[PDB]
Amino acid sequence: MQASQFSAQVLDWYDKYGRKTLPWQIDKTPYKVWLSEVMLQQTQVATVIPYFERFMARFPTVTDLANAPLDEVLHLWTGLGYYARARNLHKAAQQVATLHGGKFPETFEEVAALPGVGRSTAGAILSLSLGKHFPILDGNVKRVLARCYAVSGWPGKKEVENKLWSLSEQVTPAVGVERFNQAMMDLGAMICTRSKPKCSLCPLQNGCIAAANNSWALYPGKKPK
Amino acid sequence: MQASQFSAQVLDWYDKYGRKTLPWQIDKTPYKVWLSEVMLQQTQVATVIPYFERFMARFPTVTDLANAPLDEVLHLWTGLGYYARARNLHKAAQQVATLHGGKFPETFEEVAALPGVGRSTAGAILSLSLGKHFPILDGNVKRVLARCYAVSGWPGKKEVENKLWSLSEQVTPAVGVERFNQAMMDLGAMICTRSKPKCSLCPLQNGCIAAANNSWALYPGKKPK
Ligand code: SF4
Ligand code: SF4
Repeated sequence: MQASQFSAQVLDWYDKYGRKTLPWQIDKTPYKVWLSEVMLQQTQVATVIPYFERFMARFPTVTDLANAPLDEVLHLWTGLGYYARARNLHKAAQQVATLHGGKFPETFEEVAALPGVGRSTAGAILSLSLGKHFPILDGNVKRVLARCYAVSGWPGKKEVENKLWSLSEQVTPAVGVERFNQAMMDLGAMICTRSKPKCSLCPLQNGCIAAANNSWALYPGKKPK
Repeated sequence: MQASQFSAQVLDWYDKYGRKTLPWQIDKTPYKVWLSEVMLQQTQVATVIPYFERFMARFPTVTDLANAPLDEVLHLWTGLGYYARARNLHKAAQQVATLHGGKFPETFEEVAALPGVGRSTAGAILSLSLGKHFPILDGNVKRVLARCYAVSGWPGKKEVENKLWSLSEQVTPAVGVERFNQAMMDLGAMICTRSKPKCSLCPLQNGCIAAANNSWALYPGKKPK
């Protein structure tokens, strides 16, 4: 499957099966996408949705979040777990208020420099909210690409991570990047699941090596020892 | 648990756990709620969402739906199953165009007279879209009320159905009815499930007879024979 076929297939699927009615998909902005990405990274969507809504109501802009006392932020976070995310969230908001005039930055290096934001989260923020042409590589994406392309290694190894980023870059289009990147996360979350993926429901099933060999359990590699 | 406590508990739960970002909860109208109720009645939400979106895009108003050829309606329905719903949908749209000037009716008797719309669907349409004070009684609601109140009988029997409607009427508030009725369906769909309900996550657990006796399997009564 040529990379142009991969993204065409994924975009066609997203058109007919995607949903873009999550609250961080309505009236999308860099702030909303960042907030949602941080919440989602160690929490399931069903649980995040009411927290997202409460945070957007209490903190309509990144400057409101920055000016709030940290204890109020932690209190609103209560129940999401992994509170280093909340502490980095608040620091990042403060850095946006201080360094960027309260306007969430729209260029990659400035986004990636925020506390709590890595390369994938920065490309997610800018691709999903502004259609900028960046690939992503969260756990969902890693599982889809590692299965399709038979990446055996543990992504905790630098060369394996690098191989996965190269594959992501290869399949990520510029045209329709916001749809493609949302679709890849939705696929990884709902279809290409950690256990017993639903390959018959997958738009990649015709080219996926794991599907061909019923070998999804091999990919990605797990932590060796 | 007094009925005023029941609806207070449910409304408090909905406030903190509800989500009102489904596409038929945004910019709600009688048309949108009707369409979604018909689709949902024999189809799971995950499957309905892309169909709802396609129907709203193709048919922004009930008059567009009425003027479309039936074959196009059936073709767009393809995959939802239970196509008598689609045939009644189109007839109902035509009856709205013909009898009600293309304005989806906002009074109970006119709504309930539409093909495909019963007493519960009519109260759902008007309560959810306009805050009118009508109770509902779909399968989700029946399961929550029958468990809470130990209604042993099969709701296919008229007296049992009547008992369930009386209970629904008793707990349904006027203030906050749109939230209460959405919350009761969400509870029945996600928490008070047909199998192994999640009672520890349920706002009624402190007064529910089924929870008290771990006897949810008895309620509602199943079809005798
Ligand atoms: S075909 Fe199966 S293993 Fe391959 S990407 Fe799709 S869901 Fe995953
Ligand atoms: S407590 Fe359990 S059985 Fe009772 S209404 Fe709630 S989920 Fe259903």
